[PDB]
Amino acid sequence: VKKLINSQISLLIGKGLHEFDSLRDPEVNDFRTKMRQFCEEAAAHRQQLGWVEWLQYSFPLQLEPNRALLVNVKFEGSEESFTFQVSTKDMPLALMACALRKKATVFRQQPEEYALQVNGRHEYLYGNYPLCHFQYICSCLHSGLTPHLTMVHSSSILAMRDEQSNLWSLEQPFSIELIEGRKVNAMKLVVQAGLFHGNEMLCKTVSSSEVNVCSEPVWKQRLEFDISVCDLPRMARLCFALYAVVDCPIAWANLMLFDYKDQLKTGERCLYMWPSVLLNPAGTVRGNPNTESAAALVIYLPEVAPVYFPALEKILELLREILERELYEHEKDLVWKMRHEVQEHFPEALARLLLVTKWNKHEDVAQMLYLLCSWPELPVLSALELLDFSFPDCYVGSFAIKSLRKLTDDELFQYLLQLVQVLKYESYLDCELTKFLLGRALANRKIGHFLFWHLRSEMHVPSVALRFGLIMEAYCRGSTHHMKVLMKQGEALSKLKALNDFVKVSSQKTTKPQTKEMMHMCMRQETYMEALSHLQSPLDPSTLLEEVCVEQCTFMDSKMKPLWIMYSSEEAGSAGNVGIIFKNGDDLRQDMLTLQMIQLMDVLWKQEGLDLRMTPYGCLPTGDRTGLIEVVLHSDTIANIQLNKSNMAATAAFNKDALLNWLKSKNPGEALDRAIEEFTLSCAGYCVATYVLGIGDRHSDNIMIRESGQLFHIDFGHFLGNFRVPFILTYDFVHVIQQGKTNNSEKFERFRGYCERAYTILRRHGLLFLHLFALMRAAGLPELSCSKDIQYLKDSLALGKTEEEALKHFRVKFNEALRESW
Ligand SMILES: CC(=O)Nc1nc(C)c(-c2cc3c(c(S(N)(=O)=O)c2)C(=O)N=C3)s1
Repeated sequence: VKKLINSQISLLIGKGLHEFDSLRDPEVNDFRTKMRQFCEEAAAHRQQLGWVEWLQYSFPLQLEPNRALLVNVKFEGSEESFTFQVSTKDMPLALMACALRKKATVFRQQPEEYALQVNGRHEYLYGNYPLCHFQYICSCLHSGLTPHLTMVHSSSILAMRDEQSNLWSLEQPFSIELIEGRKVNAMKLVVQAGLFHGNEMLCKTVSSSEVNVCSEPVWKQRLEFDISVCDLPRMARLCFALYAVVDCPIAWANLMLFDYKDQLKTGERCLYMWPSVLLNPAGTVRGNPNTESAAALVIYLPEVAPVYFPALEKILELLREILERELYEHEKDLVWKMRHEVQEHFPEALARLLLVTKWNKHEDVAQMLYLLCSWPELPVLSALELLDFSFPDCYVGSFAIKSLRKLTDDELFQYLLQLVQVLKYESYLDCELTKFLLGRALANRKIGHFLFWHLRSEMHVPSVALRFGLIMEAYCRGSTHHMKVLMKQGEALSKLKALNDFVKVSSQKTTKPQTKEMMHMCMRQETYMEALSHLQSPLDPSTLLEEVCVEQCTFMDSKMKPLWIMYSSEEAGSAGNVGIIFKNGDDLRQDMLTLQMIQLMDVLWKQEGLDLRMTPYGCLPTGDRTGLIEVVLHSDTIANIQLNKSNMAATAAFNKDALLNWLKSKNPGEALDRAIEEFTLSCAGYCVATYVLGIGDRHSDNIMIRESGQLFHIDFGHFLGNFRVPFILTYDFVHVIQQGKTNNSEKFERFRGYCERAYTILRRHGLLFLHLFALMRAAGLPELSCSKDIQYLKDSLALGKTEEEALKHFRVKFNEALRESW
C-alpha cells in the first residue's frame, strides 16, 4: 500500500517517518503535505513526457564546455555489430542513419526514432551536437579507444519511462522574560542575547544579570532591546548564548521571532540549546533534539493583543560610481540617497545597496523592498551572492531564486554542493530554495541523484537531520523508482561498511594476504554478491557497477583501511572495468569540495579554449565519515614510481629519470612526446590549482601519474593554507617537462605560459569562487570557518589588482618556486 513506500523511504533516509509525526509540529506537517503534493505534480508531468524529453530527464547530456574516428555501433537485441569511419563534426543523426543502412543490407530490408546509448552505461548521445562535443567521444579521442554505442529505439526508451511510474502600531521596545535554565557547569552564569538580521545586529547585545551556577539557574528578568517592535524585519532572529564567568562558552540557541505563518511569537518558549566551541547568529533556529541531556533556557515573548507580518501589498504601498566597485557612513548614505538610480543604472549593485539599507528601521525596508519587487533579474553570478547569509530577507532570498531559475542543469550541477549547504542558513522548512532544488532534482535525475546524497550524507548531524530527511522524503514521493535505485546503492554501502569493519579488525591481527583472502570470502557470500553487484555508482549514476570482480578487490594500508572494489561488465567492455574506493572513518567533505573547485577550474579553463588535461575524479560523502572515491585506473604514485625497484622497465641510473623511464615504458616510440605534453599540461593545472586553493603537505605519496602522462593529486586534508603556502615547482616534474634535459627553457617556459594563462583565467572568475566559498562556510568545515579563509582566496588570486600587477606578483612566486627546486 502507501505503507510500503513509507518503510522504504524510512530505510533509505536513515530516519523513520513515524518520527516526523511524533513531533506534532505544524510546520513539518505542512512542509510534508505541501511538498508531497508538489513532488507528485512533477512525477505526473514526468510520466507523460516524450521519449527524447525522458532521455533529458534520465540521461542528461554530458557535453564538453573535421577529423576521422572509428565508431562501433550495435542494435539493442544483437551482439552482431558494425564499425564506421565517421567525422568528429557529424551529428548523431548522421551516424544513426549509417547504422540503419548497414542493417538494411545485412537483413535485406528512420533515424529520427533512435538514440545512441554508450555501451553498458546510462549515457546517451542525441540532439544537434557534433560527436566531439560529447564527453564520451572527447574522452575516447584523448585516451585513444574506439567509441562503443548502441541504437536504442524510442519504444524501448518509452518502455523504461513506463516502468518508473508511481504590525506598525506597536512602538514599544522589543523585550522578553528570561525565566530559567536546566543544565550543568563548573562562578556565575551570564546569558547574553542579541537581535541579529543575518550577520548584522539590529541593536547592541544586552546581557542578563549575573547569577550563580545555581541548577537549573533562575533569572525571571526583563531584557529590553534597543529597537521598536514595528521595526522588526520579517527575518528577525533572536540569538542566545549561555556562558560562565568569574569567558567560558557552554551553550547557544536561536529562534525566529516570527513563526512560519508570519505571526509574531508569543508567549512561552523552551529553547533546547547546543554546545559551544560566543553569540552565534548563523546557527540553526531549531532546538537541539537531544532533549534529555541538553541545556535548556525557557523564556517568555510578551503578548501584545495576534500580529502577523504585513502582507507584501501593504509593504509596497508604504563620486556616486567611483565607490560602487566595506564603505564609510557618508558613502553608505549617498548609496541610499540615490537608491532609485541604482535600480535604473546599476542593477548589478543590488547587493551593495542591500548592505546599506537599515534593516532595523521599517520604512527603509519598504523603500528597499519597493525597489526590489520591480528590480530586473540579475546574472547567475550576482544571484549566488544574494543566497549568502549576508542577505537573510525572504524577498531578497525569493528574488535570488528567481534570478537563478535561468541556471542551466550543468551549472546547477556545478554549484549543487553550495546550494545544498545554503539550506542550513534557511530559517523555515518550506522555502523557495528547497522548492527550487526539489523541482529541478525531479526534472533531472542526475541532479536528483546528487541532491539526495549531499543530504543523505548529513543525517548524522542533528541540526539538519529533520530538514534533510523531509526533503529526501519529498523527493521520494516524486520518484518511487529512483528511491528503489538509491536503496540498492545504500544496501551496497551498508555491506561495504560491514566488510570494511572486518578489514580493520583483521589487519590489526593477521598478515595482508590472509585479510585479503578473508575479505574475498565475505564478499563471495550471496548477501554480499547480490548487494555489491548490479547498481548505479553513487559517484556517477551513469556508471553501472555490474559484476563485482572479487579477485581484484583489496584494501589499502593507510590508517582507515580504505577498500578497493573493482567492477566489470559484459555489456560495457573496458568502460565497464571500473573501481571504487569505500573509505570509512574520514570526513571526505574537505576532499569533495577541493575536487569540485579543481573541476570548476577545468571547466573555466576549457571555456577559454585551454585544456590542461585534468583528472576530475568522483568523490562523494555518503554517510557519517563515510564516502566513495572513484578509482583512476592505470595510474601510480610518484612514490611507487620513484621507489626505483629493479627488474622493471624503469631501471634508472638516476632517480630524476625514474618518471621519464616510466612514461617511456607506458608510451613507447612516437607516443612519448604526447605523454610529456599531457604531463606538462596537467602539472601546470594542478600547480595553479594547488596554489590558489592553498593546498599544503604535497609529497610523492599523494601525487599520482596516469600511464597517459596525466598528473593529478590525492588526499586533500588541508587547504587555504591551513597547515600562506607558496607556489610549488618540483625538480622531477620540471625534469619531465624539460624532456629530461638539464637546460630546456623553451619547453619549460611554455609550461610557465600554461601556468600563467591558467592563473589569469581563474582571476577573471575570481568572484565566482569568492561567492561559492562564501556559501560553503555554511557547511561547518573546520578549515572554512572565517574571513581569513576567504581572504586567502582574495590574496592567492590577487583580486584587487590590475591584471598586469597580479601577473608581476605571480611571477615572483613562480621564480621563487623555481629557485626552491634544488
Ligand atoms: C591506481 C590508483 O590507485 N588510482 C587511484 N585513483 C584515485 C582517485 C585514488 C585515491 C584518491 C583519493 C584517495 C585515495 S586513498 N587510497 O588514500 O583513500 C585514493 C583519498 O583519500 N582522497 C582522494 S588511488
